[PDB]
Amino acid sequence: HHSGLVKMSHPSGDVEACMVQVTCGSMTLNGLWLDNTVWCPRHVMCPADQLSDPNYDALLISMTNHSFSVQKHIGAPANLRVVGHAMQGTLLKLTVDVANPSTPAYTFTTVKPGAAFSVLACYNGRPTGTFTVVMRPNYTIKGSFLCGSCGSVGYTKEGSVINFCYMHQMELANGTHTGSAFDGTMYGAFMDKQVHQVQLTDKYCSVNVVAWLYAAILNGCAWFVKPNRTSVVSFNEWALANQFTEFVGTQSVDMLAVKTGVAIEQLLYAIQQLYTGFQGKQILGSTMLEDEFTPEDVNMQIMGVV
Amino acid sequence: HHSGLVKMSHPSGDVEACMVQVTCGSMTLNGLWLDNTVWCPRHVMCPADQLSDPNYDALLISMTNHSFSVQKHIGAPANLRVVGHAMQGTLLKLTVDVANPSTPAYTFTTVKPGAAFSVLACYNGRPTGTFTVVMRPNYTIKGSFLCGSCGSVGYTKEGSVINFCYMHQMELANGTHTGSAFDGTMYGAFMDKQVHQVQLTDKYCSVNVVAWLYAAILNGCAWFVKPNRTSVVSFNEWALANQFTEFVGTQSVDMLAVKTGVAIEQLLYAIQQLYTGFQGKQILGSTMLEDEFTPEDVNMQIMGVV
Ligand SMILES: *[C@H](O)[C@H](C[C@@H]1CCNC1=O)NC(=O)[C@H](CC(C)C)NC(=O)OC[C@@H]1CCC(=O)N1CCc1ccccc1
Repeated sequence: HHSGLVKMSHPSGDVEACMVQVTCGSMTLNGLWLDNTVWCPRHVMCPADQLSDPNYDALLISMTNHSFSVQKHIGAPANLRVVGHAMQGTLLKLTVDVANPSTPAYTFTTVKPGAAFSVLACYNGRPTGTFTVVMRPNYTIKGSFLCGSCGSVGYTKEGSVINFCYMHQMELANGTHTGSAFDGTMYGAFMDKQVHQVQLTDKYCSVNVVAWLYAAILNGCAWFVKPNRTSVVSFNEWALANQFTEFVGTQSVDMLAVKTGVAIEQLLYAIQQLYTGFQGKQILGSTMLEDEFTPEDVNMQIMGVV
Repeated sequence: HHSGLVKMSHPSGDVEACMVQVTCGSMTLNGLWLDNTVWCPRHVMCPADQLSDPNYDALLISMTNHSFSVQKHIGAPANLRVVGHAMQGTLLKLTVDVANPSTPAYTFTTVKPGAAFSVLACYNGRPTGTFTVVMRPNYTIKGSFLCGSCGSVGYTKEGSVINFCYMHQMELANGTHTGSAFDGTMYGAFMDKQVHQVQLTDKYCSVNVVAWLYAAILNGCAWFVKPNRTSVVSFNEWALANQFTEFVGTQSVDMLAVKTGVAIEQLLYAIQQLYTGFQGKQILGSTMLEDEFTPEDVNMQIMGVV
């Protein structure tokens, strides 16, 4: 029996119309053109043989408006004249003389651990694929990014409003990925320098494991549900010692509890038991806990509720 | 011997000139006036009788520009006419007919656990005090806020640029505080609703304990330094077992290591030993580890390095 869950991304057309190529010096990558602004990673300014220890303040000083070449290849091609340049954290903010006529309604937001967002993977200003990821508790994502992908963007959507939350910057030693928010901060404690960096431990996202167990119940799979319960406070004490995030309930989780008649505290108890082993059984085709589906994913994909 | 460390805030004058009072119906709090925008917490729209589960989308639709009353009290008083209103996350963005003539150079940024920022505490649009806090690992601050303080702002400063990072929203059960970033997200998993919320465990901020031990050494207090070392990898495994954040070194910590001649790993070992007990001894007047001073504080206040 199939769960009815897939890795679901937003439709990407609105964001496709905002992608451009940015070239500076010897480097090229992707940028995001919104209104009269093009956003891109600041390491486009770095000579390839200095990415280990750049002085970004000095690099920026050394640039003029004409140092940046901005090209839209998709749809109606365009070359955008840069009339101002600025740095915000790890991003460049290039002002251009033409407002993107396809700018969608949008905001900038930061994504939190356990939350899902959609990525539009781009190369040379050309979108090539889309996928969805969950921000991990150690502020990496398990993405799929190759050389030239920097400046690819991640986003959520509320109604018709695109909430941009991620701009790709780098790949870590363990194959995971991280990037910037559009306030210019890197996620987590990472820095946009080409050096090996301390990686924090990952954890299971407890809220998402609960959502997945609710998805199992919604599919008729509930052998792991017992009358036994673990309080949220007791679970969160246990989580600290056992590689789980602390559980914080939400209206989305509550909706799943009401629809199934299974209390959150029953599933917190179940998680504690399942973490010691599934004992030969499967849940939705898995023998390990799944934390890559959110409560919102389960509500939307199984119940049609947004 | 006094360490030379105090809790140091930025001079507040530039931010004082941006504070206003925002009133909606019978609710009032503070806002931040930059250019033609006033930022404030969206719960100013909520009747005191409905704060437990507000329908903020419906509340926003019910408002008109005339629903909001904005006054500047400090300096040259002004009554500011609202000409547009919108909501971003947990903040309102009110457009006013006058641009703040004292708008400083500014950006919006998010602050990370362990980082310090300055707070300007305001009541009824009038600044009353300033203090500094570190963002705790559980995304609370140990502040000093009473009824009417919402909309008080926190910020850092780089050169002449004010980086706004915090707008005050709420007090938690244990007396700590939290708020929003100016992308409208609440810090942590918190929600701007008047209901009990799960409080995540706090942790010691390792990078700041290291800074404080370097401050001790700079002041001639180094009895806890041994040849013994703990690697960053080993310490971080220990940290997860002992309620400490994982350590991620920075250029600022590195400068302290060079100035004192003591390696980070020697202090990581010392922390492990001191956490089991100071053995009746004191460090900079303390019998417990201190994590409220950053590496930058130590560099700036003791060595004069910004
Ligand atoms: C805004 O000025 C004000 C600032 C508060 C007031 C006291 N000190 C502060 O820092 N903020 C609010 O009034 C909040 C409004 C929400 C965001 C809609 N509410 C708030 O801070 O409530 C605090 C109280 C006391 C401690 C606590 O837990 N709560 C929430 C309600 C509660 C739930 C369960 C158990 C006990 C209390």
